[PDB]
Amino acid sequence: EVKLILYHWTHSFSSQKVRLVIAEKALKCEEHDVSLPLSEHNEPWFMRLNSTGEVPVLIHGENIICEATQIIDYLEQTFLDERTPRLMPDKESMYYPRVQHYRELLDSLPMDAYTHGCILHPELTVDSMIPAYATTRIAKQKRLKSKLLDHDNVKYLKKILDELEKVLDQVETELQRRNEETPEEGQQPWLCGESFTLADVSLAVTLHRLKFLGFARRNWGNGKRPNLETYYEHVLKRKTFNKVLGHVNNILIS
Amino acid sequence: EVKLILYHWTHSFSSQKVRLVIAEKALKCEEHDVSLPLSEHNEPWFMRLNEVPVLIHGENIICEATQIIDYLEQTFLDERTPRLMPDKESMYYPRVQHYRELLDSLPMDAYTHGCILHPELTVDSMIPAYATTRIRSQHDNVKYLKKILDELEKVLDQVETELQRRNEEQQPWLCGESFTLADVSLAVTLHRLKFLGFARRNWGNGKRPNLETYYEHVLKRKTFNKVLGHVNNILIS
Repeated sequence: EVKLILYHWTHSFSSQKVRLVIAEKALKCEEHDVSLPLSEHNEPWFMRLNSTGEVPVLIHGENIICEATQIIDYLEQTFLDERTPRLMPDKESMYYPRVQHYRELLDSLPMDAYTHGCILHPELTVDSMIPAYATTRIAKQKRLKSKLLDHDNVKYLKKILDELEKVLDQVETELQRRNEETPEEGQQPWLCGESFTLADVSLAVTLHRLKFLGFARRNWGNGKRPNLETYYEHVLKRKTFNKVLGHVNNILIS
Repeated sequence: EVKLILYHWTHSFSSQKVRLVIAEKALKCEEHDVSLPLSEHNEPWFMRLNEVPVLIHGENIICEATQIIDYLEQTFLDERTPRLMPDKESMYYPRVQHYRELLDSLPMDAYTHGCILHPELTVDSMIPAYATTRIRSQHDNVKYLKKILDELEKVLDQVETELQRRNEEQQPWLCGESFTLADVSLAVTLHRLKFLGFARRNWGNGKRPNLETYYEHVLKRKTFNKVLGHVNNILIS
């Protein structure tokens, strides 16, 4: 009866998680991309990534919910019709702690800082999908001030990239357990078991954004984290992921 | 042609502050009250007071009252548009910001629950008595409420003296001659206190007479009356 209304920036990381959850739950939503093809400074979305989409908002009848995690929690709790896929196991399920654990672990990642780091310090990326010209966009004194900021911001970026690796280690091990427990003839499982969950939305969208930023090759591929690599390949083939997010890394598409 | 869009609950304290700023700044806004006259439990708005408005303006999405209001002040700088804050370097800025922050720190949520839970502490509450009997069958139903009311007295103490300076020095407002964001915070605060039955305990009959005079001036202001004239009326959904 009451309409679902979503205001969002299509390319923002948060909007991607929200819109994928909506698609995975088969919900009808009136979605408003408020982002402009070209800004006041005639920039396209991939030159404005630090400007950032930030905060989507859902309106559902009399409820107003801002921010990705809060919106996703509202959706999972509100749409309980039996036709509606659930992205979370029942709170009494023996699988619930595992799913909740990886959901919070992935949602704790500082994605905004990775993106800012990508643009400010592209020498730490490999095959970033953002053009190099987005990066380009008393004298000893201020010189020294900015030298120090640069030193400080690189130590921060390096610290959180190491933390990302430790998180992706736990994920790789978890996916090894799924690999071990699944026959090569069976349908491939997701992160926490056979059903696609909220932890999968977070992991999937995180990996796709790491790819975009150029922090994929340091973290999987070429023999590194092969289960994670296979997972990402599985993600890209998922019909829902492709329908919702198939073009979001494509800078040719406004 | 950027549209200004507001989703809000009319009777929500935070929405009232936002909508009054919009009118004081003469901004055109597409306002959507999402509240329903009756809940699933057939409660009316005055039973559901325990919200988060959101502005959409072109590409910007702003949640919560204070952020929406700061966004409005920073963005609509056309010279025709009244300003509600003086200037970040002006010497009047720190005074306004201080009272804005002081008022905005009040736990309105606690007072409204307390009004309903412990109506013996109210005088002429506008909430029907049967709300007590329903809420009291089933956040903090404790005597601590009197301490939050005493703390309120101290904030209203501070306001009364600030008003005392203004008249000694057209009627002034709290912080000088022009209507500011601190007046917004104060006017909506007083009006809600009136609604809850905590006006007579805090002003009137010789108590805090500058505050009484201030509240009466607020009620006559065209913008306030046009936007908030009915919000204390339980006959109106």
